[PDB]
Amino acid sequence: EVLEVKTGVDSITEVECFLTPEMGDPDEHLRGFSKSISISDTFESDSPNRDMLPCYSVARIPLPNLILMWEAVTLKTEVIGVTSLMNVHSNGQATHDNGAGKPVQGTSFHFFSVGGEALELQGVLFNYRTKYPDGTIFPKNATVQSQVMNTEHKAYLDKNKAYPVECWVPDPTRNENTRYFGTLTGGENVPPVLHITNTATTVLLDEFGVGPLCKGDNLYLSAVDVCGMFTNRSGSQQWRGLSRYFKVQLRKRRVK
Amino acid sequence: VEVLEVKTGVDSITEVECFLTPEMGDPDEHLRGFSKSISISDTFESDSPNRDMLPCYSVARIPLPNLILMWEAVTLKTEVIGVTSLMNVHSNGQATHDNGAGKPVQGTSFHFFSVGGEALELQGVLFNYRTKYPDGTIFPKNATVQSQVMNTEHKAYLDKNKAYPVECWVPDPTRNENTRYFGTLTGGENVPPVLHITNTATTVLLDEFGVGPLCKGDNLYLSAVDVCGMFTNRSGSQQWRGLSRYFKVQLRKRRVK
Amino acid sequence: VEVLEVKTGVDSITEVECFLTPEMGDPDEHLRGFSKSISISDTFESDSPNRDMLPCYSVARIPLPNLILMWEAVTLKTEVIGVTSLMNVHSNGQATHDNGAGKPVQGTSFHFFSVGGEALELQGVLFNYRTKYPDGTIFPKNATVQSQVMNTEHKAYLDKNKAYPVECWVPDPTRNENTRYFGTLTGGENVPPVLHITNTATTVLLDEFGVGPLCKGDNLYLSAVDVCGMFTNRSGSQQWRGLSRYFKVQLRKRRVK
Amino acid sequence: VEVLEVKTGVDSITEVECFLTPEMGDPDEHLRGFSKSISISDTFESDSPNRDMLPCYSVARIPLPNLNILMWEAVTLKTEVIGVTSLMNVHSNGQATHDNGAGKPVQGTSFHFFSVGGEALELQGVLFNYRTKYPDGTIFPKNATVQSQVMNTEHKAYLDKNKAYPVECWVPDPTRNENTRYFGTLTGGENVPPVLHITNTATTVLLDEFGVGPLCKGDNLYLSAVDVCGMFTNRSGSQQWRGLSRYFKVQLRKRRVK
Amino acid sequence: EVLEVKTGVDSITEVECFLTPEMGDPDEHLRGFSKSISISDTFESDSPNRDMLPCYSVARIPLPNLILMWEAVTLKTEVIGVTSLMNVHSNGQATHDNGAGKPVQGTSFHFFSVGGEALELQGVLFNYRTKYPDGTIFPKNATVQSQVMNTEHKAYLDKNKAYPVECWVPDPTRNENTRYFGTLTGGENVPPVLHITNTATTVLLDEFGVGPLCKGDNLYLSAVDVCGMFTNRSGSQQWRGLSRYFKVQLRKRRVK
Ligand SMILES: CC(=O)N[C@H]1[C@H](O[C@@H]2[C@H](O[C@]3(C(=O)O)C[C@H](O)[C@@H](NC(C)=O)[C@H]([C@H](O)[C@H](O)CO)O3)[C@@H](O)[C@H](O[C@H]3[C@H](O)[C@@H](O)[C@H](O)O[C@@H]3CO)O[C@@H]2CO)O[C@H](CO)[C@H](O)[C@@H]1O
Ligand SMILES: CC(=O)N[C@H]1[C@H](O[C@@H]2[C@H](O[C@]3(C(=O)O)C[C@H](O)[C@@H](NC(C)=O)[C@H]([C@H](O)[C@H](O)CO)O3)[C@@H](O)[C@H](O[C@H]3[C@H](O)[C@@H](O)[C@H](O)O[C@@H]3CO)O[C@@H]2CO)O[C@H](CO)[C@H](O)[C@@H]1O
Ligand SMILES: CC(=O)N[C@H]1[C@H](O[C@@H]2[C@H](O[C@]3(C(=O)O)C[C@H](O)[C@@H](NC(C)=O)[C@H]([C@H](O)[C@H](O)CO)O3)[C@@H](O)[C@H](O[C@H]3[C@H](O)[C@@H](O)[C@H](O)O[C@@H]3CO)O[C@@H]2CO)O[C@H](CO)[C@H](O)[C@@H]1O
Ligand SMILES: [K+]
Ligand SMILES: [K+]
Repeated sequence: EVLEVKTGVDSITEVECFLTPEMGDPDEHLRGFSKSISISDTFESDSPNRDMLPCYSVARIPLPNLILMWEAVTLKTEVIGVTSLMNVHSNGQATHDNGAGKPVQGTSFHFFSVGGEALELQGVLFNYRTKYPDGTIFPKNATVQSQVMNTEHKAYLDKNKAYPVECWVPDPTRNENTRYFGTLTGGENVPPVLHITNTATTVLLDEFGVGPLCKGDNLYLSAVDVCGMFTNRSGSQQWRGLSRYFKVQLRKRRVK
Repeated sequence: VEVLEVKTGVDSITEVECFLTPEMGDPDEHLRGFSKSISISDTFESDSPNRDMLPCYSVARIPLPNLILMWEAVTLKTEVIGVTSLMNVHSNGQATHDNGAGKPVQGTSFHFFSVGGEALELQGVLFNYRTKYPDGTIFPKNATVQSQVMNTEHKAYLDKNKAYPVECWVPDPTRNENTRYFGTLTGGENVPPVLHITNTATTVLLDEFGVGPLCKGDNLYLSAVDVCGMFTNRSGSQQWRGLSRYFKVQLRKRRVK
Repeated sequence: VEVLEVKTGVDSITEVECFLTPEMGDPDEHLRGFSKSISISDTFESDSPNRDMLPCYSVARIPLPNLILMWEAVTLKTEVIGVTSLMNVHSNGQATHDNGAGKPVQGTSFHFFSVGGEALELQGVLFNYRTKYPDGTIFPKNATVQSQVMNTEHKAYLDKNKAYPVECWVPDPTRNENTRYFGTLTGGENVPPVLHITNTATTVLLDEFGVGPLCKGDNLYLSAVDVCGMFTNRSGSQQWRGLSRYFKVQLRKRRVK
Repeated sequence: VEVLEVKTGVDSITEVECFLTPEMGDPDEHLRGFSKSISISDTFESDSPNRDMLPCYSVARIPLPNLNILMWEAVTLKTEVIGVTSLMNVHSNGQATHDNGAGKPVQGTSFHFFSVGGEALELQGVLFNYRTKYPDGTIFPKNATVQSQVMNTEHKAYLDKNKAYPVECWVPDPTRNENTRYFGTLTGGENVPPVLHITNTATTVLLDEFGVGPLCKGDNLYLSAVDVCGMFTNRSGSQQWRGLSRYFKVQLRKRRVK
Repeated sequence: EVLEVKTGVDSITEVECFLTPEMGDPDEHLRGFSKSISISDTFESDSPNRDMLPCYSVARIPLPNLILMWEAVTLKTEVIGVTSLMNVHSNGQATHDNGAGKPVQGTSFHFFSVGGEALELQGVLFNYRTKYPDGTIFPKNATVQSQVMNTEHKAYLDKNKAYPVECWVPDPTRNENTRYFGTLTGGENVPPVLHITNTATTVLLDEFGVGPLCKGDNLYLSAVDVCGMFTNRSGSQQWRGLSRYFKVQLRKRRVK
């Protein structure tokens, strides 16, 4: 039972923050990057290393202590540091003799969500015989059915650099108290197209005029921004990610 | 059917929520969601695809609470489930270049869904009328050369799962008054998958007179195809890859004469 | 014609529903919907395409119930039929790479459709004015070098099937006041077909005064081209591939003076 | 000009309908609508294009019915590229895309542009290379300096002559052109696919934010266009710009001014 | 406190100008171009020369002297000289035997902002061990966190030919008194798509009907228009940039 919005200057608040990407971080110098990608010798023997697997990012932001609950109404968001992908001089692979370095490009996933509780995930596997590595949280008791839909694979995005992007998507059968948005663009030569502006707002209210309601006075923000792959001079390839800005406006709502 | 007023009251609305799994061919016990690798006939007349090489339409007939009243489908939420699985570029695929990652799934895609109060109605069109379609599939019969453009003999109902090959059949635009259907074919061998997910998008199913699909016999028919492209193995062989599709439909009771 | 009021009543509306088959050249009895394989001339002056290598505009003149009143075309639903046929990549096609699937139909496409109350009016434009067009086609006559940009002598009516080559003719934008036309040329050898289907989309045919095409002599004219791209067989030779188009047009009776 | 009321009555409106042919270079008597094959200089400083290799802006000055204070005001535009299907000729001395394949279609860099004004389009010069030597018979930025590569305000002109103003040297001057409406798109890159739409159902409104269209001085309407569709590649691999004509239909009304 | 707009003939003014691009200008003939791009031998040794680094452009425009403040209400903007990119004959690299020169293409960044004070920047680095050259203003005290987000890297776009595009982006946590817009399109074969028209206006008012308010009677305009790279006959590549036109309409606003 959602009742009226509380008004007055005291009745609104704002959360502003950035979520850093979690791409694998193969050493102390390579934050924002994965380990170079290797290919298994057989389909059955797919065994990716942990630092080769991008993961979902999540932040739980505490809100002013308040029945009233904070209701998330609007979102401004964007990728931070888009211009960094213009570095084409840092030991990349030349496009042709005497040319500049190939820029970051190829398969991308750009995703963000705002909820009054953890994002709910459903597991789907490209290859059910993939061995996922220690330190990740992955679909357990995988069967061949996991390659299309196995409803045993349910989880909460409740830990950082744990949930690999390739294993998990938002569960469309749940997430009633979250709003999520994502685009996968696959293909080795796909160009990054990244828009920035401080003039665009997303409205988080549902068709009944109600936004995510924050349980325990916590706001859940989640993101993935795999921008593509950086190709080294040797030809080896690493995922490259960027941080995402969130600004969320909230208001006090009475509930029964 | 004269369509009359909508019922109101708590008893008068219901919701259907489910997923349709893809039917890409499943050539062995480990390859659900994939087809057999594609081979090419030496002539048009010798084209004889194996069944497990042919993606088919998916369909589910969903029973509704028993009810003259009929359930009317009013809105749809839908999306492709598992889009991020296509980021697996390390599972014995074909390197894009020396020391590179594996080619991701790409190329010819067909993304399609329908919601109706009866089975989707189909019209057959053949790329090559001399293609010999395999046992266990339901395909256009008595094909002639006119079947390559339009033969009105090829009518059917999407009334069985794992049966109707995608490449032979399309929604019949001369029929389907009681269904709403939506699809996109993006052809070309290097086409990138572009797959959007969100829980904030709704499609309204009402027609221009405010009437949605009316569920004959209290059954709702959901249909889908989501061929996302092809996976390329190290050897260079290629297999179709598909994903499941989520459907959430809202229905209301409607009186008819 | 001064346009006056619309007639009302059950008897005042009618519908046309049909399909137009493509006319790609049909080089033999097995290849309806295809052109002859494409060959290239040695020089501009020796360009000499055979008839079965030239796609042509499709047209149907549909008689309407005999009626001063005139039938007025108000709305259109239209759709390319057989889009999924283009997923046959196993039928004598050139492999994309060693051990890969066959190439899908792709490259240059023209998708076009028109609805009118008289024949579509055409203007001739030639890529190369010295092209010798074949017997059995209707093509710009007395061509000059000016015909490569605009020669106002080249006027015609789309009044016959398998006759007017797509490459020679376009809708005349200086005329066609009693027709609504819509077309897209997408050029390039690797262009991917993007073909959308749905039964939920309507095009309104009314002009800015609220008047649709008015059907002279109680005839409705539908025209189409759907060259989807080229099919490449295993030898590398290429052929245009086209598909049928569905039309459904709603009409009403309009009084004129 | 204080703009006052619009005149009404059967006599108060008129239409202009015409087409502008492209001016691509026309290297011989058989190649109207094409440029000369494109060649490339051996050094940056020695860039020296032939006249017949340079596409130019097209312009028409259209006399309107005599008014005299009343002026013709341009209110709406329908426009269309004429002959889009000609680009389906892939059998006329083209380079085959692969062994036994069809000819490569026209593709690559394009510029599609049109304007409607009550006076000549005003141009600003910008040079890719200020040391480019532009040929006799063209009108081009004079006294070019290195600043001409980004913005040299000396390079002002009117589009007042055909086969004269090379497309690559000139753009509409956004600091002027208040009595003109202009629209254009450059799509660059050697494999760019032409995407050419045609319909007789699309109208562009020419009124500004105050409800005032271009006012035609001396009762003349100015139409300008460029439609470089891409390049045609012949059997030898050499490449020529290909252009097409553009249709204009403009509706005008009588407006009183003080 | 923002109060009423002033009316009357004299209560409005316009600013019209162009900002020239700053791509690096490696010699006296190459305004609008960068130095040819070279690639470091190792990731760690990335050290771009100054004239190889495009920078943000900025102009501070004095307004009629005026509490009342000038409020920016509308913008028209356009890239100037788009057709110059049709020069495919000036010692470029033929796309194939006997073919024309490859046009300007590949990675682009088109960006513009209008503010009543300097654009505020946040630093993000592709490679934190990049040695940025003397004469540029770059993120100082870089750590591996600077590859994703280091909140120490704050600056104002207060100088021309100084702030490298690849190091800096607008700071979404600040910039309340500016409206900014940008698009990064990455990839070496990306085609430039450049539209021009004098019929398009952007409204600069925020959700409360308030545009940027010009402190000290100064209007701040900023831009980047890296259109892509030109490829020379040898294969060497140089960034190519173009000027940007700005027209801004302002009105007088009373504030307390
Ligand atoms: C070419 C090669 O050996 N590749 C190994 C890789 O080895 C590391 C490094 O290679 C590169 C690469 O993959 O090309 C160099 C590149 O600049 C790096 N890029 C970035 C953005 O950091 C990447 C990257 O760090 C990794 O791919 C991340 O996974 O690495 C080699 O040049 C380096 O060679 C050293 C020799 O090992 C050493 O004996 C000799 O004395 O000195 C050279 C130079 O220091 O070794 C690096 C490994 O420590 O390593 C990855 C996974 O770790 C794979 O094994 C590649 O196959
Ligand atoms: C290269 C080849 O022989 N291809 C056959 C295919 O043979 C199977 C397998 O090949 C692959 C492939 O096509 O590259 C390996 C790949 O990882 C698999 N991918 C996935 C996602 O499962 C595919 C896939 O399973 C099939 O293409 C689905 O149709 O298969 C071969 O490497 C394997 O080789 C065996 C030899 O034949 C055998 O002599 C030797 O003793 O052992 C090796 C290793 O097992 O055989 C596989 C099964 O036959 O088979 C398909 C059947 O449609 C086609 O004939 C391909 O042309
Ligand atoms: C091929 C080469 O040496 N490249 C050097 C570059 O040398 C300069 C110039 O090369 C070019 C180039 O291809 O990079 C020619 C090109 O047309 C120029 N393009 C433009 C748009 O100006 C570019 C450009 O100016 C620079 O790349 C900017 O960074 O330069 C050479 O042709 C030229 O060679 C001279 C010899 O030095 C001289 O011994 C010989 O007798 O005469 C020739 C011709 O004058 O030298 C130019 C350097 O002054 O220089 C850049 C560094 O700026 C890099 O080192 C490239 O790798
Ligand atoms: K006319
Ligand atoms: K001005």
